[PDB]
Amino acid sequence: TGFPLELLTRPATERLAYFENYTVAHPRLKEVYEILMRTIAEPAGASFIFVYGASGVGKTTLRLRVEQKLTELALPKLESDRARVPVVGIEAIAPESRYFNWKEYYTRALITLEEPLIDHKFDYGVRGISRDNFGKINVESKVVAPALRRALENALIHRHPDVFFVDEAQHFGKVASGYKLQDQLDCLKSLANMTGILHCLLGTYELLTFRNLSGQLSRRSVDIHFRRYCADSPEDVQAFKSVLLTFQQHLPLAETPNLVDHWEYFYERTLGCIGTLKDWLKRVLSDALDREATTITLKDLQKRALSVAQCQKMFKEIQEGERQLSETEAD
Amino acid sequence: TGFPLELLTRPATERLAYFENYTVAHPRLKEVYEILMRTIAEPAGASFIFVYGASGVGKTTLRLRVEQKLTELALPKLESDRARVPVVGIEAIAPESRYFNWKEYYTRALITLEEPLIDHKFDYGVRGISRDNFGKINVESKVVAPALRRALENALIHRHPDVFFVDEAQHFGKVASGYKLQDQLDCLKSLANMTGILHCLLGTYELLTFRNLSGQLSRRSVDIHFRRYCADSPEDVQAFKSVLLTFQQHLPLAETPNLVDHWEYFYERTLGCIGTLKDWLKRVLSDALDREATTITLKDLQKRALSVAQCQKMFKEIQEGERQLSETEADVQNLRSALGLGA
DNA sequence: ATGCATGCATGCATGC
DNA sequence: GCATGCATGCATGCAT
Ligand SMILES: Nc1ncnc2c1ncn2[C@@H]1O[C@H](COP(=O)(O)OP(=O)(O)NP(=O)(O)O)[C@@H](O)[C@H]1O
Ligand SMILES: Nc1ncnc2c1ncn2[C@@H]1O[C@H](COP(=O)(O)OP(=O)(O)NP(=O)(O)O)[C@@H](O)[C@H]1O
Ligand SMILES: [Mg+2]
Ligand SMILES: [Mg+2]
Repeated sequence: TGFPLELLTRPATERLAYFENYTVAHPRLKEVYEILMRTIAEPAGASFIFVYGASGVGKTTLRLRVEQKLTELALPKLESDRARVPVVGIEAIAPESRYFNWKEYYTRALITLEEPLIDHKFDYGVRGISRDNFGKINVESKVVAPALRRALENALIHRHPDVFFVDEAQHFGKVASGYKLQDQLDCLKSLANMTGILHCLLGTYELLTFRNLSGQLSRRSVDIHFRRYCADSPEDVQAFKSVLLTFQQHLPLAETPNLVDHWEYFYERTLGCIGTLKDWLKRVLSDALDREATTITLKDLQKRALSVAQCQKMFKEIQEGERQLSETEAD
Repeated sequence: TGFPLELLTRPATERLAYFENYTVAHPRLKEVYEILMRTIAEPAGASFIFVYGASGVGKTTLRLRVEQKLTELALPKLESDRARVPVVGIEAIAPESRYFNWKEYYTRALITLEEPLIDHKFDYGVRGISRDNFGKINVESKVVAPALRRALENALIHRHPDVFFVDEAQHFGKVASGYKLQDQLDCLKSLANMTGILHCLLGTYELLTFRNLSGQLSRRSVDIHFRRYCADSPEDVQAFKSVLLTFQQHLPLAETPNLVDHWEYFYERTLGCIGTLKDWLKRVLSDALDREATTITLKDLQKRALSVAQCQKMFKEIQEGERQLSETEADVQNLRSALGLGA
């Protein structure tokens, strides 16, 4: 059906905002979203759900779509119990020091599950941790790590989120030493087990080595490979062409540019990633709107495209990750 | 058009000040400035803008120009959006320790986001961060780094600056171990992604070690090469001739000396970085004004030029930078062939 | 006036 | 041995 035609009478800002809000439900995304939703609907005794994808494949967008859907689902049940929390999600902070700071992570976890109805669980065993003089929670600096962890466990078991999201969980990987890496993921696992809360990890292929330090991790968790569209298969090429056609039909410009015929050039840079493709089209459309142009030329794509040096490194990284996603059976 | 002739009646300080304030809009600076402007106007999820080039090329001047232009643009809307700070800029501190110190960086970042009017941002952090009844937002020493970072992010998301400027970005390369370099920029990437604030990083080619730290970071970054003029192409030589003619016209003196004739020497001891040429000309003009001479001689230019060893070292660094920064259609075809059929 | 909350002063393990 | 950060120790202030 394309974009609404009346947007052409609107200023450039409105049209640009429209494009950003508009979403493409591509089939790989639908598959991954459905799988993740179904796995959320039934833990099956697995403490972790790992969603690893090539950068730009839609990971964070997927995570967001999941929170919206679960909030829509949980609002009717939230009617009854105000205290219960639907979903908690936060990005893992990359540490500036040698290793991951779990203390700051616990503080930000407590901040994330902050509830306006604080009167339900105003005391987690706190040394002045609860909010005061401001809406935001004021965690006491001198509180030791185990006490903060206990308070976080109490808050989790009180609110009981359906699933706990860690955005860009590749950061957990940073650690001071090769042998000390074994402890982080297992500590997170212990926290998940005691709380009983389903934890989900989203990140790049960097966590793949962090993923399978032993077979126990594979046994106790579920893998969701957010695969990109691969030019090797004509199926993925056709899907990519369909996505390009949808973007051509939905970008707010007077004349729809023929993006489809330049699919090879788009793949060259995007590498089958829809998010990178969407970002590139947003760049080009913003350029055109600021020029008040009428159509998109290949020069427009070239001007805001990623440098071929960037694409080379990106392709090497994703190809290495995909090859790593080939562990064989012990049979 | 030349300098205002009335300046000749003014003292030497005014004559020098006019030339110091004088600016040249040479084409490559305009191209880079336009690209940076357009990228800032649309972050498009990109987390980093890497602007790098040789020493003396115009990068800091660009940082000041974009700051002023964005402030001017946002002022009419700043008349309604009081809490906003359009552009904030800070210079990375070269650390005395073997590794960069993030604590001082965060403290100076908060200091950079300062408004004598406390009303716009009444609360900045947990404790030990509020101002001491003065405009300066002094930070208590015992405040640990993670809480400091949290306060910085809470201040940033409230002020919501369009772009965060980190000048002289090469100091981020100071680290104790090799692959810890990934983690050094990963921290800033996490800050940018959490705060939703686009970071522009400016520095020399020493920062090229950051260029492909990771595929994620490669996607998140945009490269803007501040090209210095290369004598191998007659186009750059023509542009350099135009710049030299403009400087010859605009320097205040009794007569305009023929700087154009000595373009070979100027390129020899400037490597085509117009900032160094401007600075050298300012030095020579200052010498002339101190002598109150009517004209610039080649001897004056020689008296305060750069040493041949310095020029050789600069060229040796620039050659490595450009070699790292080169791309050919053969590389594109090689990439395409790996992907599938290549055209 | 007596226990408790907090802020500053040692202190130590780390880090080198 | 200096430099660094967290932790606690001591001490004072508070307030009921
Ligand atoms: N299928 C999609 N439909 C609509 N918007 C999308 C889609 N995929 C990506 N986007 C847009 O792209 C951005 C999020 O892309 P995202 O999935 O986070 O890429 P990403 O690689 O996961 N981010 P990161 O991994 O940290 O570099 C948002 O602006 C989304 O609107
Ligand atoms: N385009 C320009 N127009 C006018 N003056 C310029 C220009 N570029 C540089 N300059 C002059 O060069 C000096 C600043 O150059 P600058 O951009 O700071 O070089 P720089 O390499 O960034 N300094 P640094 O990086 O610390 O070595 C000032 O004296 C400016 O007047
Ligand atoms: Mg993402
Ligand atoms: Mg400079």
